[PDB]
Amino acid sequence: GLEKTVKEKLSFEGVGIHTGEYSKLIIHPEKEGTGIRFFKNGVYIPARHEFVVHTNHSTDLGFKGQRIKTVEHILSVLHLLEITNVTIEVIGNEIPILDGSGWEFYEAIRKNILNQNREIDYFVVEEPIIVEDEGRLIKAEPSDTLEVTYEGEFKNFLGRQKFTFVEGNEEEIVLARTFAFDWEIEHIKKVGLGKGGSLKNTLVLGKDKVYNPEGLRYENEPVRHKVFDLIGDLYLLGSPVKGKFYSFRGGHSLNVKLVKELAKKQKLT
Ligand SMILES: C[C@@](O)(C(F)F)[C@H](NC(=O)c1ccc(C#Cc2ccc(CN3CCOCC3)cc2)cc1)C(=O)NO
Ligand SMILES: [Cl-]
Ligand SMILES: [Zn+2]
Repeated sequence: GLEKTVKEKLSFEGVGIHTGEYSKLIIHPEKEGTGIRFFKNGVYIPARHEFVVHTNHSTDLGFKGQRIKTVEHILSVLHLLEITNVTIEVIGNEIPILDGSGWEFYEAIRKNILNQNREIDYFVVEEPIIVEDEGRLIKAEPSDTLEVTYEGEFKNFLGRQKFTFVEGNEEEIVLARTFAFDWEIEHIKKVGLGKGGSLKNTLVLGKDKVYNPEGLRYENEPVRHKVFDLIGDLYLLGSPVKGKFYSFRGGHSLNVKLVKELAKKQKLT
C-alpha cells in the first residue's frame, strides 16, 4: 500500500489508565519518510523499540527526560490503518484510555486518511523465530498478510481462550477493551499503576463474575484485546509488519523482546 498520514490535525483527550491524570493529544500530518513519532515538551520520541523504557502493564517510551505512558493502543490503531507518517503531540504524561478500546481513535483516524506518494516498505518477517520466557512464548513466521493469534489461560471462569486476527478483520479487535482481575487490583495500585482505571474504561472480572453492568462486548473480549496490544507493540519495528504471529500468554515484555530480536536480524537488510 501507499504511505499514509492524516489530512488534518486530530485531537483526543481524557484520563490515562495508569496515571489517572487528564491528558490531551494532537495528531499532526507529516511528509513521506517521517515515520510515527511522539512529541512532548519540545522532544521527539520515535515510536521505535530503542525508546522503550517500561513494559509492565503498559508499553512506555522516553527520550531526553520526556516520557509517554501507554502507547500500545494508539500505535495498534495506526498499525491497523497503515498510517506511517504522523506526529502525536502529547500534552501530559500518558495516552488517554478513552473507553478502554481503540474504537474512538480508529473511527476518527479512518475518516481522515491522506494517501501519499510512495509505497510502504513493510517489515517482512523472513524466517521463523521463537522467543520464550518462563512458560510464555511467542512465535513468528513469514506471511504475505499480518496474522496474529493470542492464546490465554485465565484463572477464572474464562478458562482457555484463543483468537486470531487477519488483515481485513480490523473491526473484530478495535472494540475489545482492556481488562483487569479483581484480586489483582490492590497490587496494581500498590506498584503505582491503574490510577485511572474504572468500570467506564476497563472490563473488570472476578473468579466467577463480571463487574461491568453492560457485560462483555465479546465472549473472548480479553484475548481480542491481547491481540490488539501485540499489534501495537509490533509497530515498534518502525514499519507496518507482514508475518504470522502466535502468542501463548505473552505480555508487553515478551512482545518487545520479540520485536528487538526481529529488528536485530534485519538491521542491515
Ligand atoms: C490487559 C493488560 O494487562 C495487558 F497488558 F495484558 C493491560 N491492562 C492493564 O495493565 C490494566 C491494569 C489495571 C486496570 C484497572 C483497573 C481498575 C478498574 C476499576 C476499578 C474500580 N473498582 C472495580 C471493582 O469494583 C469496585 C470498583 C479499579 C481498578 C486496567 C488495565 C493492557 O491492556 N495493556 O495494554
Ligand atoms: Cl526475520
Ligand atoms: Zn491494552
